[PDB]
Amino acid sequence: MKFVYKEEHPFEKRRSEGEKIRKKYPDRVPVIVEKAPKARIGDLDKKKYLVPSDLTVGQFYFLIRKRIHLRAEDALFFFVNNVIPPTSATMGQLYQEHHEEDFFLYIAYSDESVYGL
Ligand code: NI
Repeated sequence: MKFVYKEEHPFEKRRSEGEKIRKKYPDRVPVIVEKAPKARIGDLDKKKYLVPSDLTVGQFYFLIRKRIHLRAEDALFFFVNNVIPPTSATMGQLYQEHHEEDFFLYIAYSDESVYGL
């Protein structure tokens, strides 16, 4: 999916920020989270997060659900390179496998699970 953040910040600047954050705070992972445009749910308040590497995907799901006022009963899916990661993965593992070359991890969220964004 295209991210508004990538459209509005040039690569070299994103990179410079990502590198710096990872050098300075090696136990944090910088993430950009955006809603798939057609998804008919709540938009996100904050798009940039610096999370603990040992935070789980399930925990981050709980945080984002709670920011957009969704309960366990509402569909919400995270997509990273079009893969929906397991709740047991840590954000640090996700970052290591799937960070972009600007040193940020990109998560797209939607209410549909089957199709790539
Ligand atoms: Ni609120």
